[PDB]
Amino acid sequence: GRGPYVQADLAYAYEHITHDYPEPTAPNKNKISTVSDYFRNIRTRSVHPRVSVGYDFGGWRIAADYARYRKWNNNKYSVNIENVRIRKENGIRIDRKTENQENGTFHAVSSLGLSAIYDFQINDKFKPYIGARVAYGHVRHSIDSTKKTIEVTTVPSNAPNGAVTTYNTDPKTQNDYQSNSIRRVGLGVIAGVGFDITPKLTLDAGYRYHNWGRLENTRFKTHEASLGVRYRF
Repeated sequence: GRGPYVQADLAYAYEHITHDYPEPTAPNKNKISTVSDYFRNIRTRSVHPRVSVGYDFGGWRIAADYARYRKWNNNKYSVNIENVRIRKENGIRIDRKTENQENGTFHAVSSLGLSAIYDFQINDKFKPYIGARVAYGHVRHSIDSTKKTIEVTTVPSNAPNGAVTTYNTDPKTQNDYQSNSIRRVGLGVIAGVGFDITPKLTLDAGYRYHNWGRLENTRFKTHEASLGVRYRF
Protein backbone atom coordinates (compact mmCIF):
# COMPACT_ATOMS: atom_id res chain seq x y z
CA GLY A 1 0.00 0.00 0.00
CA ARG A 2 1.03 3.61 0.61
CA GLY A 3 -0.18 6.33 2.99
CA PRO A 4 0.63 8.64 5.94
CA TYR A 5 3.06 7.35 8.57
CA VAL A 6 3.50 7.91 12.32
CA GLN A 7 6.02 6.41 14.79
CA ALA A 8 6.00 7.11 18.53
CA ASP A 9 9.08 5.96 20.49
CA LEU A 10 9.34 5.60 24.30
CA ALA A 11 12.38 4.72 26.45
CA TYR A 12 13.48 4.79 30.11
CA ALA A 13 15.30 8.03 30.99
CA TYR A 14 18.04 7.60 33.62
CA GLU A 15 19.01 10.94 35.24
CA HIS A 16 22.77 10.37 34.80
CA ILE A 17 24.09 12.49 37.74
CA THR A 18 26.24 9.77 39.43
CA HIS A 19 29.04 9.44 36.84
CA ASP A 20 31.71 11.53 35.02
CA TYR A 21 30.31 13.67 32.17
CA PRO A 22 32.40 16.09 29.99
CA GLU A 23 30.02 19.02 30.48
CA PRO A 24 30.76 21.38 33.49
CA THR A 25 27.02 21.11 34.49
CA ALA A 26 27.82 19.11 37.65
CA PRO A 27 31.01 17.65 39.38
CA ASN A 28 32.62 14.45 37.95
CA LYS A 29 33.53 13.08 41.41
CA ASN A 30 34.07 14.00 45.10
CA LYS A 31 30.79 15.85 45.88
CA ILE A 32 31.66 17.37 49.29
CA SER A 33 32.47 21.05 50.07
CA THR A 34 31.04 22.25 46.75
CA VAL A 35 27.66 23.63 45.61
CA SER A 36 24.48 21.68 46.54
CA ASP A 37 22.55 19.74 43.88
CA TYR A 38 19.32 20.73 42.14
CA PHE A 39 15.96 19.04 42.40
CA ARG A 40 13.92 19.17 39.17
CA ASN A 41 12.93 15.65 38.01
CA ILE A 42 9.23 15.52 38.85
CA ARG A 43 8.69 13.25 35.79
CA THR A 44 6.99 16.01 33.74
CA ARG A 45 9.29 15.94 30.70
CA SER A 46 10.06 12.24 30.25
CA VAL A 47 6.62 10.60 30.12
CA HIS A 48 5.47 11.84 26.68
CA PRO A 49 6.75 9.74 23.64
CA ARG A 50 9.07 11.18 20.96
CA VAL A 51 7.38 11.32 17.52
CA SER A 52 8.55 10.76 13.92
CA VAL A 53 5.88 11.72 11.31
CA GLY A 54 6.04 11.08 7.54
CA TYR A 55 4.61 9.29 4.53
CA ASP A 56 5.19 5.65 3.55
CA PHE A 57 5.25 3.95 0.16
CA GLY A 58 5.22 0.15 0.66
CA GLY A 59 7.43 0.27 3.79
CA TRP A 60 9.81 2.81 2.22
CA ARG A 61 9.50 6.22 3.83
CA ILE A 62 10.76 9.62 4.89
CA ALA A 63 9.66 11.10 8.22
CA ALA A 64 10.46 14.14 10.40
CA ASP A 65 11.52 13.88 14.06
CA TYR A 66 9.67 15.94 16.70
CA ALA A 67 9.16 16.36 20.45
CA ARG A 68 11.63 16.73 23.36
CA TYR A 69 13.37 20.12 22.85
CA ARG A 70 15.47 22.62 24.86
CA LYS A 71 17.05 22.32 28.34
CA TRP A 72 14.48 24.44 30.20
CA ASN A 73 10.92 25.71 29.43
CA ASN A 74 10.59 28.74 31.73
CA ASN A 75 11.62 32.25 30.61
CA LYS A 76 11.33 33.55 34.22
CA TYR A 77 13.41 31.80 36.91
CA SER A 78 12.51 34.09 39.81
CA VAL A 79 10.82 31.82 42.39
CA ASN A 80 13.04 28.73 41.69
CA ILE A 81 10.34 27.21 39.40
CA GLU A 82 12.62 25.64 36.76
CA ASN A 83 15.51 24.72 39.08
CA VAL A 84 15.46 24.58 42.89
CA ARG A 85 18.07 23.17 45.32
CA ILE A 86 17.46 19.65 46.72
CA ARG A 87 18.85 20.67 50.12
CA LYS A 88 20.44 23.77 51.70
CA GLU A 89 24.29 23.94 51.73
CA ASN A 90 26.31 22.97 54.84
CA GLY A 91 29.83 24.28 55.57
CA ILE A 92 31.87 26.40 53.14
CA ARG A 93 32.53 25.81 49.44
CA ILE A 94 36.06 24.98 48.24
CA ASP A 95 34.71 24.02 44.78
CA ARG A 96 32.09 25.87 42.62
CA LYS A 97 32.46 29.06 44.63
CA THR A 98 30.58 31.42 42.27
CA GLU A 99 26.79 31.50 42.63
CA ASN A 100 24.95 28.54 41.04
CA GLN A 101 26.14 25.84 38.60
CA GLU A 102 24.53 25.48 35.12
CA ASN A 103 24.86 29.12 33.91
CA GLY A 104 22.75 29.92 30.78
CA THR A 105 21.58 27.67 27.91
CA PHE A 106 24.47 26.43 25.71
CA HIS A 107 24.45 23.51 23.16
CA ALA A 108 20.64 23.04 23.19
CA VAL A 109 20.43 24.48 19.63
CA SER A 110 20.02 21.10 17.85
CA SER A 111 16.30 20.52 18.01
CA LEU A 112 14.96 19.06 14.70
CA GLY A 113 15.69 15.98 12.54
CA LEU A 114 14.64 13.73 9.68
CA SER A 115 14.66 9.90 9.68
CA ALA A 116 14.51 7.69 6.55
CA ILE A 117 13.58 3.98 6.93
CA TYR A 118 13.20 0.85 4.74
CA ASP A 119 11.12 -2.18 5.93
CA PHE A 120 12.21 -5.67 4.71
CA GLN A 121 8.59 -6.82 4.15
CA ILE A 122 9.31 -10.45 3.07
CA ASN A 123 7.49 -12.04 6.04
CA ASP A 124 3.77 -11.65 6.87
CA LYS A 125 4.18 -10.95 10.61
CA PHE A 126 7.42 -9.04 10.86
CA LYS A 127 9.65 -6.55 9.13
CA PRO A 128 13.41 -6.23 9.81
CA TYR A 129 14.53 -2.67 8.90
CA ILE A 130 17.48 -0.33 8.26
CA GLY A 131 17.56 3.47 7.86
CA ALA A 132 19.50 6.68 8.43
CA ARG A 133 18.75 9.62 10.77
CA VAL A 134 19.96 13.25 10.39
CA ALA A 135 19.79 15.81 13.26
CA TYR A 136 20.15 19.62 13.09
CA GLY A 137 19.25 22.91 14.82
CA HIS A 138 17.86 26.38 14.37
CA VAL A 139 19.33 29.27 16.40
CA ARG A 140 15.93 31.01 16.85
CA HIS A 141 17.68 34.41 16.64
CA SER A 142 16.66 35.74 14.01
CA ILE A 143 17.28 39.23 15.38
CA ASP A 144 17.40 42.77 13.93
CA SER A 145 20.69 43.31 15.79
CA THR A 146 24.03 43.12 14.00
CA LYS A 147 26.61 40.57 15.24
CA LYS A 148 28.71 41.15 18.37
CA THR A 149 32.42 41.79 17.56
CA ILE A 150 34.02 39.77 20.39
CA GLU A 151 33.93 36.01 19.96
CA VAL A 152 37.27 34.56 21.17
CA THR A 153 36.07 32.01 23.76
CA THR A 154 37.54 29.45 26.16
CA VAL A 155 35.22 27.75 28.69
CA PRO A 156 35.46 25.27 31.60
CA SER A 157 35.13 21.61 30.62
CA ASN A 158 34.95 18.42 32.68
CA ALA A 159 36.60 16.42 29.83
CA PRO A 160 39.88 14.51 30.62
CA ASN A 161 43.02 16.67 30.20
CA GLY A 162 44.52 14.92 27.08
CA ALA A 163 46.07 18.15 25.77
CA VAL A 164 46.85 19.38 29.35
CA THR A 165 44.34 22.32 29.25
CA THR A 166 43.46 21.85 32.99
CA TYR A 167 39.65 21.47 32.78
CA ASN A 168 39.16 24.20 30.14
CA THR A 169 38.92 24.18 26.31
CA ASP A 170 41.88 24.72 23.89
CA PRO A 171 41.93 28.07 21.95
CA LYS A 172 41.70 26.09 18.66
CA THR A 173 40.27 22.62 19.55
CA GLN A 174 36.86 24.03 20.35
CA ASN A 175 34.47 22.73 17.63
CA ASP A 176 31.39 22.79 19.90
CA TYR A 177 32.13 26.38 21.05
CA GLN A 178 33.39 28.30 17.95
CA SER A 179 31.34 31.33 16.73
CA ASN A 180 31.43 30.49 12.98
CA SER A 181 31.52 26.89 11.58
CA ILE A 182 30.34 25.33 14.85
CA ARG A 183 29.43 21.63 14.64
CA ARG A 184 25.64 21.24 14.70
CA VAL A 185 24.81 18.33 12.35
CA GLY A 186 24.35 14.83 13.83
CA LEU A 187 24.09 11.58 11.86
CA GLY A 188 22.45 8.34 13.07
CA VAL A 189 20.96 4.94 12.31
CA ILE A 190 17.54 3.35 12.86
CA ALA A 191 17.60 -0.46 12.74
CA GLY A 192 15.55 -3.15 14.44
CA VAL A 193 12.42 -5.22 13.96
CA GLY A 194 8.68 -4.48 13.88
CA PHE A 195 5.90 -7.05 14.43
CA ASP A 196 2.42 -6.68 12.89
CA ILE A 197 -0.58 -6.57 15.28
CA THR A 198 -3.09 -5.41 12.63
CA PRO A 199 -2.23 -4.61 8.93
CA LYS A 200 -2.12 -0.94 10.04
CA LEU A 201 -0.41 -1.32 13.47
CA THR A 202 3.12 -2.42 14.22
CA LEU A 203 4.88 -2.85 17.56
CA ASP A 204 8.45 -1.73 16.96
CA ALA A 205 11.71 -2.00 18.92
CA GLY A 206 15.42 -1.44 18.39
CA TYR A 207 18.11 1.14 17.98
CA ARG A 208 17.42 4.68 16.83
CA TYR A 209 21.06 5.70 17.59
CA HIS A 210 22.30 9.24 16.79
CA ASN A 211 25.66 11.00 16.88
CA TRP A 212 26.51 14.45 18.24
CA GLY A 213 29.45 16.52 19.51
CA ARG A 214 28.01 18.40 22.42
CA LEU A 215 24.22 18.46 22.92
CA GLU A 216 22.44 20.02 25.94
CA ASN A 217 19.02 18.98 27.23
CA THR A 218 19.61 18.07 30.96
CA ARG A 219 21.06 14.60 30.24
CA PHE A 220 18.43 12.98 28.00
CA LYS A 221 19.90 9.83 26.44
CA THR A 222 16.42 8.64 25.36
CA HIS A 223 16.07 7.43 21.72
CA GLU A 224 19.48 5.67 21.65
CA ALA A 225 17.23 2.63 21.63
CA SER A 226 13.44 2.57 22.21
CA LEU A 227 10.24 0.53 22.24
CA GLY A 228 7.47 2.21 20.24
CA VAL A 229 4.23 1.88 18.33
CA ARG A 230 4.04 2.74 14.64
CA TYR A 231 0.90 3.07 12.52
CA ARG A 232 0.54 3.47 8.73
CA PHE A 233 -2.82 4.70 7.48
